[PDB]
Amino acid sequence: AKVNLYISNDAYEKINAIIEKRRQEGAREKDVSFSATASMLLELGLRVHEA
Amino acid sequence: AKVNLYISNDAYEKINAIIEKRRQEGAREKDVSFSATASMLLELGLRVHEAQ
Amino acid sequence: AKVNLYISNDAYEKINAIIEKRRQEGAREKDVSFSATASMLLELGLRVHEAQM
Amino acid sequence: AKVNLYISNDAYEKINAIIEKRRQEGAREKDVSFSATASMLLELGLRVHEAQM
Repeated sequence: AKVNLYISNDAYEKINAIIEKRRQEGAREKDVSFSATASMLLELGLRVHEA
Repeated sequence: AKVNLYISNDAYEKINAIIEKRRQEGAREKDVSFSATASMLLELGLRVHEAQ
Repeated sequence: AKVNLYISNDAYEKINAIIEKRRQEGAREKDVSFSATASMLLELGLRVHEAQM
Repeated sequence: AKVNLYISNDAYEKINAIIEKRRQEGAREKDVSFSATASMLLELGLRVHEAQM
């Protein structure tokens, strides 16, 4: 399914910092993405909520 | 910022179940939103990621 | 399964503070059990860790 | 501080699998013991619980 999220300025910067950190640790620019990262964080939120 | 995201059928269903539970607990449909629910779950997930 | 564990003083104090908060919210019995709360936290940490696997 | 926890058979099993996956991903024997992992998951769960707040 395709959904619109609306996130804070803070969350936007933090997700960008996650990606920058992965790159510094060796990920190629094309191997990481804002949207893949946001998916991973959405999944973490769902897991925590279900618990 | 708006983030348009493809999500799995699992997540879609799970977010829908959450909305449904809230409605069953008394929430008005007008104060309920897929987008709002998912957005808050992402903000939570970011805090959880920082906790790791 | 019953599990014996030594945790940090800081974690111990934090779990004690969670229980005292609940107590002030009118919680009783299992809702204020140290053991039961610690078990729920261990399960929570497990569900989280599983997301990266 | 010493704690006594009840955990489900399912939870207990999952901890073992963590142990195994670690010993296959840059870790050694004796280390990644059950307790160390359990304790790590409990303190994670505590930090996760502080994040829900």
